[PDB]
Amino acid sequence: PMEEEEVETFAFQAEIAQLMSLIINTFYSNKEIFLRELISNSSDALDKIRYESLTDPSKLDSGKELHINLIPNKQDRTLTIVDTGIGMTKADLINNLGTIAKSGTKAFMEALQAGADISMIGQFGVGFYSAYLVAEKVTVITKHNDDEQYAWESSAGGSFTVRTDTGEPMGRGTKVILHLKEDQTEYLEERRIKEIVKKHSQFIGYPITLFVEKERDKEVS
Ligand SMILES: CC(C)c1cc(C(=O)N2Cc3ccc(CN4CCN(C)CC4)cc3C2)c(O)cc1O
Repeated sequence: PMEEEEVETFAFQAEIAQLMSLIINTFYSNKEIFLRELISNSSDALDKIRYESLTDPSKLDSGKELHINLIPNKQDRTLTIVDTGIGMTKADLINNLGTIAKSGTKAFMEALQAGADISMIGQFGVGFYSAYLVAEKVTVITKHNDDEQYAWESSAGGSFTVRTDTGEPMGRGTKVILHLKEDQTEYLEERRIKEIVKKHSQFIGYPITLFVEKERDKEVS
């Protein structure tokens, strides 16, 4: 008791659940495209707030800088992507992250079943789920103007939660935290991240900064 937090439990829409189970339980080569999908989503969100701001500068009250940060953390085997885009409302999380059918799900599963490369995922409108190629749990923290901050979370298994987040306030935008699987820690390495960004995500119209830890003082190693 004491403190109270709204936390809502949802089932993924049946075909989304079937897709996630394929993604997780089937071997697929060329998983590095998960990063491309995340950066694409950030870029679209950033485009949206920039566009709205042409007409209403006040929409930038919550964060004037439009950018993306990539944060690998070897301490807890996470890779976080943060952007200062338009963010999502509660309904946007619920609609976009699982509760309803997505047009391309079935066809995408049929393509995978035929041997398509996982890279096609983005075209089918289910790109977010590529996170599950590398992560056993994904947390999405989001904040849209005129709404409160929310945190979506799922370790697959057919369920996800949406909670009102009173933690680290983001101002405005989305932060995706990938808890990487043991056989996917390569994505924590600066060398690998740089390689995949150069390969798949060139000319993103916003600065991308990689946070690195290379100067830690020995006295606090
Ligand atoms: C977790 C994924 C999905 C993700 C989302 C965002 C984010 O906050 N977004 C807000 C937003 C607004 C517009 C668009 C462009 N399209 C999307 C499809 N829609 C039906 C029409 C508008 C995209 C987004 C994504 C994010 O910043 C990063 C993420 O990884």
